Amino acid sequence: QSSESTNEFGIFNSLWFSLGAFMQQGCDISPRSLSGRI
Amino acid sequence: SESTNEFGIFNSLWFSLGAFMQQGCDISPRSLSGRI
Repeated sequence: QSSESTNEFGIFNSLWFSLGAFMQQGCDISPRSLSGRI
Repeated sequence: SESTNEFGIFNSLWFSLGAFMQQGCDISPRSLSGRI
């Protein structure tokens, strides 16, 4: 499905983007949708 | 060119947001004046 594989943020990836944000490193993934960027 | 740049307004507000909070953004400018 292209609709539910559009983003790569899984629940395990979302824990990882939040971890690098708190430890002040840059993860390779970055939010794209507007409410995802909020 | 115009289609090569990924910078819309909705990307440009996001690049200046990640630059200010120092997290770093995935996109980066490629033109000379974009890097200024």
